[PDB]
Amino acid sequence: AEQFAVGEIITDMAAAAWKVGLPIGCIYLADMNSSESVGSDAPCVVKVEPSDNGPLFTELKFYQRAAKPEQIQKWIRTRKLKYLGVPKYWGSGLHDKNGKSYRFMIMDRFGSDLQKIYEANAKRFSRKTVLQLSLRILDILEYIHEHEYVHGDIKASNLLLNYKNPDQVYLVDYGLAYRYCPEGVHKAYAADPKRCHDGTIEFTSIDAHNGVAPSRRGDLEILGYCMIQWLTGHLPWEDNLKDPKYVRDSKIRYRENIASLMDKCFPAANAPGEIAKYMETVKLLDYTEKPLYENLRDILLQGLKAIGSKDDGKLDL
Ligand SMILES: CC(C)CCN1c2nc(Nc3cc(F)c(O)c(F)c3)ncc2N(C)C(=O)[C@@H]1C
Repeated sequence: AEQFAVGEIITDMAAAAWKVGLPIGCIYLADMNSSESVGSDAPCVVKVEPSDNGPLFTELKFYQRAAKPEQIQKWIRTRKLKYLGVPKYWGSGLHDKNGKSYRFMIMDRFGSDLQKIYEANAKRFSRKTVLQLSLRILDILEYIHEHEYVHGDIKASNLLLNYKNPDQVYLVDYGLAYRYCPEGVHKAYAADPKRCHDGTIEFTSIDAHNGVAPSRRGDLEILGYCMIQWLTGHLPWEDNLKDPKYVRDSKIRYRENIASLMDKCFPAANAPGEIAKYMETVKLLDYTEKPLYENLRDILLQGLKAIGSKDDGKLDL
């Protein structure tokens, strides 16, 4: 046992009290302070890292600037959404242990990640599941982009289900999130010297492959590769992950001819029409261009109509 003494009470910077539970890297179950011990049904998690941990500071800044409970609620009301998949930030603080300094952050507790469900379903999601997931991810992306951040690492292991509601998906991990537009000033098309990360090789954007800072189009492109991987179980460059030059070369060539990507990914003739249209729309985006999120959602909604369905918010997992 390190970091915390189990069952101990911790006080955040806003003087809110929390009790620490068992682990579930260094993440523990947590709940509001009370006479009860923290159980397995806990609604919160406490993430703890040394004070000098860069990703936890970055993540904390994202949450403090963009994921305040009320800030998310105002967006849900104005956009008439059922929910928003941005995890709620409950508080943070500093904790000293054995002469060492740590930073902690209280967040929403979630259920399983999509990567596990994906693997348990023989590495496939139905067209209904993919479209319903992507509509919710487009809601998240629009929100974080409108709050000056890009994620840069969208993937099934970073998508968590609501602990009590299996039809609500959340995008997590903002440790390597990037503030692309501080104070409304878009970053230039160049490398960010502070930024060292390039995302997950199989899903990362061409921009990240070219060593430039991630932008909005990059998040949309990553989602495009996720959709293909989910529908088919594969990506064309999957057996060459060790070589980034190869992966970038393939993505670049496939971006030039999306019909060829469709033919490679969906060998038996027809590919779902909305995927090619989505990729073609993302392809038209300039580096600093604001995406037209509603047109991207409209492309996906036509996918739901084609399969005799509608956006009823059912993930079908
Ligand atoms: C982020 C990955 C590593 C998920 C890790 N993760 C869980 N995370 C959360 N909430 C959570 C974790 C975070 F890091 C966050 O930034 C956040 F906003 C929310 N709930 C439940 C679990 N469960 C069941 C697990 O099995 C593991 C430990």
